[PDB]
Amino acid sequence: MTEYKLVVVGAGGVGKSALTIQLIQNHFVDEYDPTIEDSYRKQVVIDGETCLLDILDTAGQEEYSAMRDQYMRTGEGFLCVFAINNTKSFEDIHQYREQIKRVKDSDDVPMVLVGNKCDLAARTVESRQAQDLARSYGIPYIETSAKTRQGVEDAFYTLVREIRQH
Ligand SMILES: Nc1nc2c(ncn2[C@@H]2O[C@H](COP(=O)(O)OP(=O)(O)NP(=O)(O)O)[C@@H](O)[C@H]2O)c(=O)[nH]1
Ligand SMILES: O[C@@H]1CO[C@@H]2OCC[C@@H]21
Ligand SMILES: O[C@@H]1CO[C@@H]2OCC[C@@H]21
Ligand SMILES: [Ca+2]
Ligand SMILES: [Ca+2]
Ligand SMILES: [Mg+2]
Repeated sequence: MTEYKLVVVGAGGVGKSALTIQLIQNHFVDEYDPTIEDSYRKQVVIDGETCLLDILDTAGQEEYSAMRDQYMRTGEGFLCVFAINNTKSFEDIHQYREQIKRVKDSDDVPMVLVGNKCDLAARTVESRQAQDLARSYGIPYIETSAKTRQGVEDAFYTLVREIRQH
């Protein structure tokens, strides 16, 4: 079996769980229950390949983030998520990327930058800004809405396609 281990990281509240639950379970989580560490598994066909996705949904709240680094170690690719209406979460991305590089002991780790909540209009991070950040990291930028499902499959499948290039 072909298994891809994906890890979703980013600031508290950006929509990591809502994204993962939309992908796996096809509904939108409206309430906010902070995550400690949850895992999901699903068999899917991606570009003609039957594979198993193992997705680790991590804590964004500092308080709930005990041993996050330990969980992240096994990850093969990382979704670095911020929210387009949360400037601080975007500024935080650098820190999440650095943590990933530390945990993996590599500067060559498959990643995708994700700007979530694109259904909302209080945008404070413009597409071009996020494109520029992604470009500096050598990775794709994709916008998503866990609410409408826009971009969700694309974000996760793009991460698999990045893992395949490494
Ligand atoms: N409009 C809109 N709301 C969203 C979107 N994604 C998440 N939300 C909302 O944002 C809140 C937080 O989402 P959640 O997925 O719990 O965030 P998280 O990043 O997993 N948080 P934590 O790090 O604490 O576990 C919830 O109220 C959820 O409905 C989105 O794409 N659009
Ligand atoms: O800030 C609180 C916690 O995260 C949610 O994202 C939108 C605002 C809510
Ligand atoms: O119905 C729309 C799409 O899904 C969201 O759940 C709450 C209502 C929103
Ligand atoms: Ca719901
Ligand atoms: Ca290390
Ligand atoms: Mg969560």
